[PDB]
Amino acid sequence: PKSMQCKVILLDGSEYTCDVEKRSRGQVLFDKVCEHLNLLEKDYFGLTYRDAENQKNWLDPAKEIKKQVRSGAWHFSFNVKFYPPDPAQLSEDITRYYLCLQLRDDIVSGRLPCSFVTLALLGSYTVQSELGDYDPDECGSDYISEFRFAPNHTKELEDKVIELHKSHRGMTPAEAEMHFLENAKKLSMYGVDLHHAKDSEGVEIMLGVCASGLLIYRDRLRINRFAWPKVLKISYKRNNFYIKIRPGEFEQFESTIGFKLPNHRAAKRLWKVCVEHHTFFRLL
Ligand SMILES: C(#Cc1ccccc1)CN1CCCCC1
Repeated sequence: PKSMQCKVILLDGSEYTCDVEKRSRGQVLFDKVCEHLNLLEKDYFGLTYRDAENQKNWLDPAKEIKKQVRSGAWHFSFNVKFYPPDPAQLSEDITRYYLCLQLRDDIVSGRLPCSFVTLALLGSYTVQSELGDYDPDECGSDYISEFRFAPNHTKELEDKVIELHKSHRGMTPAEAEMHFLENAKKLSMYGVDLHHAKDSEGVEIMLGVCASGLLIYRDRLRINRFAWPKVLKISYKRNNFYIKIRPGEFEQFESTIGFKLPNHRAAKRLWKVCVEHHTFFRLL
């Protein structure tokens, strides 16, 4: 039996290495990573790889790894796939812990925009979880944390983290992680997967996919939101992605909103993440 070496970037930035038989389905590797992580609530998570076009793709657990990575390296990342709208309802603290690590990266990367005060509050809960109670000894007026808190660090933000960290004395890691998630879950881009597209008139928009439904970001004004109940069906053809929307009750016919994606692959990728998120919605 011939086995391929797999390298997986974990949410703490460490690398897990294992082998799978070369015709292995994605689930085989995913099970090995989750066992390494002591993770039972596996449904929220997945592995990504980078394609020949360098786009992040989800590794489909039901398909051969080799028919997805194709010409590319067997290099993957471990990631949150379905962000729980209410993380307090997860059964295990360790689930919440990996969700916090993912969200920290969402924040530092700028995928999850955040006010100054929310960056400092989230950062203060991370410090409480990682270092425990505030200690003046490892913190003068000139202190800068090793922790990455934001896409752009300022001394003002470092000071605000320390100020809020002082208020969390006696908080356990599980408690701090739960506070982190109660704040993060409210942010308007929490759990939103963004895709570049053009509307039917050729104007550049972003489509967001999340637990609640689909968002069309025309700009900061003119955000269109379709709760999953309103979304009839979703399809792709060539470079095109089509959303059918239920009529208002007493209306005869659904509406169709069409979008142009960069290429056929970007259209199929959006379709798949939409179908996967809708099935998530129906199981809540
Ligand atoms: C959204 C949405 C949405 C809301 C209504 C219809 C379609 C999409 C994103 N938001 C993140 C914070 C928690 C609530 C869900």
